[PDB]
Amino acid sequence: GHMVVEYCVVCGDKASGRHYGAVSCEGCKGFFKRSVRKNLTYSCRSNQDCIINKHHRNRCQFCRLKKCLEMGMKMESVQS
Amino acid sequence: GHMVVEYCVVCGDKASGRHYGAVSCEGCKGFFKRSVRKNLTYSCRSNQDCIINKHHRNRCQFCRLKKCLEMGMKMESVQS
Ligand SMILES: [Zn+2]
Ligand SMILES: [Zn+2]
Ligand SMILES: [Zn+2]
Ligand SMILES: [Zn+2]
Repeated sequence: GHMVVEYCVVCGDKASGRHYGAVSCEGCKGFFKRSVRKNLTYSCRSNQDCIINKHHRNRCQFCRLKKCLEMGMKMESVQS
Repeated sequence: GHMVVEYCVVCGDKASGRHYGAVSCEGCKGFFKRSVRKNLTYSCRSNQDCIINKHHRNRCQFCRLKKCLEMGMKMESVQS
């Protein structure tokens, strides 16, 4: 038999569960909820190609939100 | 000024346009059309709570069709 050990699709921290249609950590869930609810717009200081990992997840909020969307987190699942 | 860069509401792939009342990729448009036209019924092997992302979009057809409907894709907009 086997355990499936899920990693956050956005940053690679261990996930806490399924949040808005993506397997994610609490930090990325909270970041996504806040970005969607508050209609936050961000800009990447570089080439919109930043690395997102658990080290400094929030160094580039633009690229972190992009990765949420590319990894299938659903803005429309955030109740408002 | 800014660009709005739409993601498929069902899987998070880049959308190709508005199809049957939802911003969706070609794969999810085709899946929805076929599901509605052919009156396809599916069953989820798990707890009707599967993740839908671009990685293995069709791993759970039940959950993919549910997400199409939850995200506002309209069966009634599929011509017969
Ligand atoms: Zn994370
Ligand atoms: Zn960036
Ligand atoms: Zn799609
Ligand atoms: Zn399923």
